[PDB]
Amino acid sequence: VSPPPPIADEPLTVNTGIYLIECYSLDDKAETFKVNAFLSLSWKDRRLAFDPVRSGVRVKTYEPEAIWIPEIRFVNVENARDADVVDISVSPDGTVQYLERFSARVLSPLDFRRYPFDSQTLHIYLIVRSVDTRNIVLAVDLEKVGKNDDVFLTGWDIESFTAVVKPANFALEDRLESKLDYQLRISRQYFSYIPNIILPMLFILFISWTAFWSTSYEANVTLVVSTLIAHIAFNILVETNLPKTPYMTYTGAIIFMIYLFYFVAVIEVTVQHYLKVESQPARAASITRASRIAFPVVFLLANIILAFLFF
Amino acid sequence: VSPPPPIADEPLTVNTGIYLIECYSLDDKAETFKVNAFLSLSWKDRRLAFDPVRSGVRVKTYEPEAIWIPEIRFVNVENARDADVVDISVSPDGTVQYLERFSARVLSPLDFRRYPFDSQTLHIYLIVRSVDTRNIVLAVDLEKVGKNDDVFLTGWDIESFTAVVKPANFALEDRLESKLDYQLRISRQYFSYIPNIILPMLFILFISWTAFWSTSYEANVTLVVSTLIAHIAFNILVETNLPKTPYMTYTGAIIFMIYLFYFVAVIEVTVQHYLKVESQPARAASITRASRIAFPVVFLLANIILAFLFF
Amino acid sequence: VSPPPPIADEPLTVNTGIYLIECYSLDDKAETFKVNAFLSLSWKDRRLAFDPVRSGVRVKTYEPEAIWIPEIRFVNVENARDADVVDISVSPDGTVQYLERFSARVLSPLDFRRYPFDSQTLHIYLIVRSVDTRNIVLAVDLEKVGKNDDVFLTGWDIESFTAVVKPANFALEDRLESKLDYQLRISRQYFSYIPNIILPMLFILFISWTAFWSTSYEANVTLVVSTLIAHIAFNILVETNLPKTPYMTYTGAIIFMIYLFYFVAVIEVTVQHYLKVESQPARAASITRASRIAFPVVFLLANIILAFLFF
Amino acid sequence: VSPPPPIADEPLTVNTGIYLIECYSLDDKAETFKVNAFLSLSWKDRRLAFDPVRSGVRVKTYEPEAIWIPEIRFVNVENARDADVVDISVSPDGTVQYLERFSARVLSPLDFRRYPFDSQTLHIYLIVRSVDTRNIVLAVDLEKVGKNDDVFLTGWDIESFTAVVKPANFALEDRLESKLDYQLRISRQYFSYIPNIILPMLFILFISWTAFWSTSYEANVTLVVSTLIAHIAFNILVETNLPKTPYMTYTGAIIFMIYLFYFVAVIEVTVQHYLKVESQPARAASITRASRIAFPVVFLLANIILAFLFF
Amino acid sequence: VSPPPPIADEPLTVNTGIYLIECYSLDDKAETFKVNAFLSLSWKDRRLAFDPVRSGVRVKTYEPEAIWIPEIRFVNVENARDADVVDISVSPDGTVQYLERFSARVLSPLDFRRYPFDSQTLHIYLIVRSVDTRNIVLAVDLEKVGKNDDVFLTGWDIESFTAVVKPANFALEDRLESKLDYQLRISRQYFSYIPNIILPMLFILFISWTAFWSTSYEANVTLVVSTLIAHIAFNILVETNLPKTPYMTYTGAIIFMIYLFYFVAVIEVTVQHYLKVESQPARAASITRASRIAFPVVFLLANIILAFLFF
Ligand SMILES: CCCCCCCCCCCC(=O)OC[C@H](COP(=O)(O)OCC[N+](C)(C)C)OC(=O)CCCCCCCCCCC
Ligand SMILES: CCCCCCCCCCCC(=O)OC[C@H](COP(=O)(O)OCC[N+](C)(C)C)OC(=O)CCCCCCCCCCC
Ligand SMILES: CCCCCCCCCCCC(=O)OC[C@H](COP(=O)(O)OCC[N+](C)(C)C)OC(=O)CCCCCCCCCCC
Ligand SMILES: CCCCCCCCCCCC(=O)OC[C@H](COP(=O)(O)OCC[N+](C)(C)C)OC(=O)CCCCCCCCCCC
Ligand SMILES: CCCCCCCCCCCC(=O)OC[C@H](COP(=O)(O)OCC[N+](C)(C)C)OC(=O)CCCCCCCCCCC
Ligand SMILES: [Cl-]
Ligand SMILES: [Cl-]
Ligand SMILES: [Cl-]
Ligand SMILES: [Cl-]
Ligand SMILES: [Cl-]
Ligand SMILES: [Cl-]
Ligand SMILES: [Cl-]
Ligand code: NA
Ligand code: NA
Ligand code: NA
Ligand code: NA
Ligand code: NA
Ligand code: NA
Repeated sequence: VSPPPPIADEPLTVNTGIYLIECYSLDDKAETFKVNAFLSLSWKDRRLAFDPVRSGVRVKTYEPEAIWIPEIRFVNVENARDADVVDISVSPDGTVQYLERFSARVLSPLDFRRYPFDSQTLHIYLIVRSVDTRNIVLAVDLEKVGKNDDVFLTGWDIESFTAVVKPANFALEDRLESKLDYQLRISRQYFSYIPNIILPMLFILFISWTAFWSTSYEANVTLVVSTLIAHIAFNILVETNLPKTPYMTYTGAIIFMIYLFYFVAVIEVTVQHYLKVESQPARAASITRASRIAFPVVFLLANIILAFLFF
Repeated sequence: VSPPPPIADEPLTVNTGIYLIECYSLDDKAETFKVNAFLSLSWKDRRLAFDPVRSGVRVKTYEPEAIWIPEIRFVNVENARDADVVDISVSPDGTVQYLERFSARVLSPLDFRRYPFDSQTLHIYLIVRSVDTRNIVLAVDLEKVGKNDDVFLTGWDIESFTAVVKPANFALEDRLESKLDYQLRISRQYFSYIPNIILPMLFILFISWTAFWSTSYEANVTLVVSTLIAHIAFNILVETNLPKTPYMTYTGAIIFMIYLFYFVAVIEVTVQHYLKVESQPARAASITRASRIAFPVVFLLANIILAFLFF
Repeated sequence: VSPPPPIADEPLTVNTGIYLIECYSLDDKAETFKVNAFLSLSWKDRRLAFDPVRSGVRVKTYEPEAIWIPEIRFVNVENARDADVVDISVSPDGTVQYLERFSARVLSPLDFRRYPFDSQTLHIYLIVRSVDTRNIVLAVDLEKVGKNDDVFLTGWDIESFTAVVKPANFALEDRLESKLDYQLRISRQYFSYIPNIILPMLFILFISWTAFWSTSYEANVTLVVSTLIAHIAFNILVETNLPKTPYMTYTGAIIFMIYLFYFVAVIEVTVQHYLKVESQPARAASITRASRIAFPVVFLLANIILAFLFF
Repeated sequence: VSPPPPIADEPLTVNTGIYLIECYSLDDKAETFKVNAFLSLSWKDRRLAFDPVRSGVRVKTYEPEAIWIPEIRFVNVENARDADVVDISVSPDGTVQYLERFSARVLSPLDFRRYPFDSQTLHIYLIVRSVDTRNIVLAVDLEKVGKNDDVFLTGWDIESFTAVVKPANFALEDRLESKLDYQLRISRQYFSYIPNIILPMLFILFISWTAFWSTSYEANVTLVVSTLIAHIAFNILVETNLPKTPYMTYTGAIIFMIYLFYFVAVIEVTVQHYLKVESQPARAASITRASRIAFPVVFLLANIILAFLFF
Repeated sequence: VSPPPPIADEPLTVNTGIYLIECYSLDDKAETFKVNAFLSLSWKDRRLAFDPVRSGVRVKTYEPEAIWIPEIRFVNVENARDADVVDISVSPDGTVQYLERFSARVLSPLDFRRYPFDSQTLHIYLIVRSVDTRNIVLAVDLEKVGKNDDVFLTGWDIESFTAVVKPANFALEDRLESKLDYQLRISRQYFSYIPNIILPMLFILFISWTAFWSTSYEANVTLVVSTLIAHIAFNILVETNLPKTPYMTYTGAIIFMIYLFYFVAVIEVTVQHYLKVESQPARAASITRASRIAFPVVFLLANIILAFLFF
């Protein structure tokens, strides 16, 4: 078949909607998420008009091969969607109602700056390319945009699923292209990061600071070096959950900063021992007593500064 | 073809059944399981009625393209099911008997609160969408619901496979949708968690408590810090088997609590050494002797409280 | 087409065979294995009989769509097999000879009780469902059962590939079902477990026992705790190669038992130090000297008991 | 169909273009990247020429099976591309305009010599094989070569996407083959390697050098051995992100060199202790004081030499 | 269609060739490699002979469904190859020239005895099964066997790609089967194993031997136990890259042997301490001084013996 012809010189308007049935597998490293959803399409084809009184039916059903259907695609998908047509309904004035159920793997960039206390705006870009015979333009039918109440994205809270109603119409390779932006707003469930990463990392750091109440060099070296190794393990664990970024993340900044605290603690432990061996313990004692206050204080202030810069 | 027309104005009833052939790959992190099963369908199509005496046959066989078949889907699947039609049988009054064998990857949420002593209710949601010409509604044929005796789900015990007989009828995108809930009740085989995670974690903790029978600071620091690192390793091992949850799991709560015991043990070991160096060993000895009882007692009471809150 | 009609009221016999071309990817955790094989089928269809003298040919060739073929399936496969038809030959009396080459992923439970010195019986279950017009029953053509000499399953020795010649005929959803059991007997190549897991695990344990020839508490704590951590690493390594079982495996039992030896060694090291500090070294020396014999002796006896219970 | 015949002796020119829609999953170990793109093709088929006045349309649309289409393939892809035809447009003189959207996994070798400060030239090779009746040759339509502004390759900066306009025409198996080279120039975002690998590795190394301000052998052995183990962990982490190369990478060279510094530091710590026990501390003190300067100086010079040899 | 009939009792010869376009993903653990290649086939079908003068064409082109094509398969593939037909050419005497491009995952056993200084012979087995009407036999057209100059197999050097010209003809299920052996000779790039595994493993071993220049038991235990743990880490790293073998590999033998050196070093360190505590240091000093020479000497001799047995 070929596209419906214009009454005059108007573009063909294709009304769209996406209804989310499942959202799963938000992969942070790949910056992808999987979706299973209804895609609804609506347009006018006057060649399909009929008389209700005469035909004795308010609606006709067609198979996809029998009529013209716009080639709708997703911009930001790995591979073309897996689609199954559910229904095609034609009303007497030639208004087509198309419904498919599809699944796809979507590429959408994530901003990790405030990880694990981050929020994201996932995008699903709908697109249509114009044909020689006619310009095709997309619109949003808001009554056919939504999500099922049970849609859960493990490790995330789903805030809203809306569409930017005005398309981005632009030229690509001498044809018009009409693009819509469907936006899925989500926020990370930071809860588990507290007992599993943040608090264990703070406990080992505070354990290293017990060295400031000890004159045993051998024990101090064991305290600071062992805890540092445990800190390295947490640093490695965290970076396996995340892609490499051309910026610092909030957690990355704290993790990095804690290395400086371990480094300065080793210097203090070394300086303390060196003075004692040199028969200057009163001086070592001044440095050690100051360290007992300076370490937790500088750690608290540095964290207030970091929280301020990031939030 | 198109749907069978009503004798009057009754909905079309599609009777369903699921017979489980295989259940495998319950993935805790993804909250998925794979299934291989029979789907049986039954409905009345009077246009297919025939005379047995005349035709000389009690049953007719058809191919799926020759007749009308309801578009049955699963709600909570990653991709549409892989289905192969096994048989279509039509009796003289036009009763169709449909049988397919399918495989699918099912999304079903898991409650990890009592992990690894948890039970789950897996769901398989069957669905059909109504057409303009007719409301289509699902029912359960209980004689065609079951599972093969050999179905094993590795790491789990299978309790029951039943269906909620009344469908959930509701409107979605201006059509009626009829949804059935097939429920697979399972309970986790907690056995291996005992020798592999729980007991080793208790042994290292009890080893750290030997420090309460030692005056050697250097040895004490080695005992408590080394065992803490081993505890971190078990914490990391456990969290790799589990998704991130917006709540505490029973194992997660014990693991987290044990960190506090390691932390207080380091404080005690530090306080003991500090007093001895200050020439107050009699006092250090009072704190150490009290710790020998306080640590195991507070550990037992805290575990009784946790078990009570979770079970 | 439809099934060949009975001369009287006999079931249709479908003769089967499986010839293994490749066996690969025995996955212990998933309890699966991949197979690539010939499936041979044979049955009588009298409607296809012809005269050899008249037709001037001993055999006719058909394409699968031209004739009736039984719907043969595998019970214990993840997804339906990937099949390609190789040949269909019809002899003058209407005997059909069918040959396909297929690949499949097979689910088959493994018994890990004697791991890594275990043997297994893998199963491939062939099945056919009877039709309304005729009962279909399976049989084994032993001349068409075997395996190629080069079939290798990495990490395993292949003993035999046989079929249980009598089918399991039973009712499932009001039709007869005919099931055959093809059995692939294999035994694990335990060799590499010796230099890679078993001996290293014994070496570190024996290294911990050097503490029974040392009065240095600090050194003893370092010896027993460090080796225990290495033992934890081997425990974790082993459990990553295995699924979770509702029973103890032989290796699992030894690994678990070794923890008790580490635990008692820490107690001995603690008791030794405590007595020396209390000015009772003669007594500490009695416990230490007894431990030098008791530890290796109790370890040898406990291993004889375990080997007896498992083998 | 078969290829359009020559007016007189000339090869058939197929004009090509690639417009990149998505670039993702640059896998360093596999030396692959995934691409989603438009492929545009243009050629003259005079057998498809038509009269606009007669046919009643100015352009004709066809399906791929209705006309002759050149067999265009990619050289360096794992499997044949997943392609969906978007449009086939024929103008009155028989000029065909072909447009498909495809996705593919591309093999392209990477040079890791300057990792993680490396740049790469990824290739997509387009190819066509000549037929008996006609030589087919490829060209670039520069107006149809480009990339969307949002194309992001996580962990990389995209510099340019251009084509080498002259094809490589050559004989393979007695036929002409026409090959085009599309080049995607990228540079690695080295940023995250600094806080995550490089600085932590320098901190632990500098911590080992505190041993040059200590006379405690026991503490020195703990300092140098513990930090060496942490260095091994970083070496292992880095090599998991990279393939095995028959040459040294810049990071690999620094990592390897640091082992020599740990080795010499152990020798120094051993020599120091040996002299002190032999009652030669004045001499040990000379070696230790020299080491305080020699270690950081030789480390700085060796790094200047390495940076010079690699950049 | 059906096979070309014999002039007189001679088998049909199918000439073959394989031209390698890409070799990738040699997976050591799975013993697989991926290939992308041309498969060329040639045979005589006299029923397709034509007169060039009469027909006015020197060559005819066909589609695969229009003529008889031999069912060529690969023996040692996971799944059937992904093939696309490029060209079918028929010359006037009825000589068919067939060309396809395919991709496949190939199973080929690897000999790890001399890992990582090993060479391998990968096999691609081509096969054809005879039909009732005709015996079919394979041959090699050497002019159509080759590889593109750019074919690279990451981590390997490609030496040669040749075919064993004489087929292996044998009976399987009462038909003749004709099998060709295409051989891809490769040698491992051992380079990176030196700086990444071999040298680090030697450095830690030599570090443990510093204990022979120390009288400090506590420091000695730290030196030998810490390095042993690092050795365990390298053993685990190496075994993750390799399948389990029923024989010792060269690297495996060195790794295993090094454990014995660590074990004897612990005995020496224990014996040294025991004698010193017993007031027999002169004797301890004799054992320690002998160990300084014995350890490196026995290590050198044992490595010469191992290299001799393996190479
Ligand atoms: C990149 C960061 C560099 C870190 C440098 C930190 C030095 C701080 C000086 C402390 C002042 C003090 O109080 O002690 C300084 C003492 C010297 O003491 P003295 O002069 O002999 O005693 C006083 C005698 N009267 C009576 C004459 C006054 O030296 C030390 O303790 C040595 C320990 C520092 C070693 C850290 C090494 C890290 C290696 C990294 C190389 C890249
Ligand atoms: C986050 C939780 C913080 C933990 C604090 C624990 C308090 C324990 C008080 C001990 C009571 C006691 O028995 O002794 C108090 C002693 C001081 O002894 P004295 O009073 O000087 O002697 C009396 C002399 N006459 C009788 C002759 C006059 O202090 C200590 O041993 C210091 C060791 C504890 C340090 C723990 C460091 C933790 C770092 C983490 C920072 C975020
Ligand atoms: C879950 C299992 C727990 C295992 C307990 C092992 C008991 C061994 C007793 C040895 C008998 C002996 O000979 O010495 C017992 C000695 C006391 O010696 P005394 O009696 O004071 O001296 C005699 C003086 N006269 C003769 C002059 C009168 O105390 C110890 O050495 C204590 C060290 C062991 C502590 C282990 C703590 C583990 C914490 C884990 C908590 C769950
Ligand atoms: C593969 C690299 C091997 C490295 C060899 C390093 C040589 C050290 C020379 C320093 C100069 C010095 O001053 O000390 C050298 C001293 C001997 O001194 P002395 O003769 O007793 O002193 C003078 C006394 N008079 C004046 C009375 C005569 O021995 C040591 O400290 C021993 C420690 C080094 C052991 C390292 C073991 C490495 C094992 C690895 C096996 C492959
Ligand atoms: C699996 C392999 C087992 C390894 C055993 C090797 C023993 C070497 C003997 C050295 C000869 C020597 O010179 O010293 C022998 C000394 C005893 O000396 P003495 O007679 O009391 O002294 C002389 C006194 N006069 C002169 C006054 C008479 O014993 C030791 O130091 C003991 C330390 C070795 C313990 C190793 C434990 C490993 C546990 C594994 C158990 C399965
Ligand atoms: Cl799409
Ligand atoms: Cl479905
Ligand atoms: Cl099947
Ligand atoms: Cl392609
Ligand atoms: Cl194949
Ligand atoms: Cl034979
Ligand atoms: Cl034959
Ligand atoms: Na259409
Ligand atoms: Na220590
Ligand atoms: Na139908
Ligand atoms: Na058929
Ligand atoms: Na075509
Ligand atoms: Na054919």
